Amino acid sequence: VKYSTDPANPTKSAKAMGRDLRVHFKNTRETAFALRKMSLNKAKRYLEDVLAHKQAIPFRRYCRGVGRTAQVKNRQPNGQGRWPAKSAKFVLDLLKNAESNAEVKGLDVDALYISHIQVNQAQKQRRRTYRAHGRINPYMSNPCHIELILSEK
RNA sequence: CGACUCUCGGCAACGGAUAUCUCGGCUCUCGCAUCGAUGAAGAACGUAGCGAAAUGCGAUACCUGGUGUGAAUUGCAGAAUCCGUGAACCAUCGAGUCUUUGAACGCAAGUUGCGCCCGAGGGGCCGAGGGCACGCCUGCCUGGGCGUCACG
Ligand SMILES: [K+]
Ligand SMILES: [K+]
Ligand SMILES: [K+]
Ligand SMILES: [K+]
Ligand SMILES: [Mg+2]
Ligand SMILES: [Mg+2]
Ligand SMILES: [Mg+2]
Ligand SMILES: [Mg+2]
Ligand SMILES: [Mg+2]
Repeated sequence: VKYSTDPANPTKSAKAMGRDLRVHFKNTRETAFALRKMSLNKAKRYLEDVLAHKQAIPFRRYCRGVGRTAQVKNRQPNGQGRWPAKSAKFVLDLLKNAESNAEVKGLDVDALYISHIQVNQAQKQRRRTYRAHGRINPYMSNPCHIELILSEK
């Protein structure tokens, strides 16, 4: 499989991938943006804190109508942030896959950082909703593809 | 320096255009003349070692028989067959079978409902199997009426 980015150090890097994951694309894009050059161990602790409501995820685009918390005040002075648990758990699973792929290669888990993370839109799935005056409207999910490369340096 | 918005490029997405095809369609021309009470067209239900549909067939049920060809069928498995009266999800057709219906015909019908007759075969009982609609034609049998007569 070809990712959108080459490792540039293919021997010293590990990758993980997920297609058509049933999690909101807009929520996962912000989660992926919050850990762009993060070290692997700090990324895991950050995502567990998000799961535990101790650290918020900053919502910069796709942010209209998002509350303000003060847990996100650093690196987002307006309080716009949230705690997307499903999008955090899905990324955590990918981080554990790439981590074990690195262990097979023998790269040390320490000094590993996310050199590439990407969320792309999957094909949408169809459901239905009913409206007043006998009308039917779409009721759609927005799944995503997630790509992840860990690198030593 | 960063976020946001806009923009340019590279890669990845989304989507199914374009290109090349085509056991289909459309148009034209030719030949032939063959449905049914000997039950048609249509409808239903069944039928395979594994099938729902389509295709095929009818309790002989993806087939029996004859002829032809001549070694397959296959998705899986088991059987049969090979210098042979002999394989085939083969071709073809003269021999057969052909459930419930339907013009549909004992009477009906949102009913597998309600009758009558004959009868192999084992007085009566049990029978397998089969009959019993309407209109009409020729002939036939049994009849009706002083309608027209004849003789008693
Ligand atoms: K709000
Ligand atoms: K672009
Ligand atoms: K085309
Ligand atoms: K009745
Ligand atoms: Mg509101
Ligand atoms: Mg409603
Ligand atoms: Mg209504
Ligand atoms: Mg067939
Ligand atoms: Mg009838």
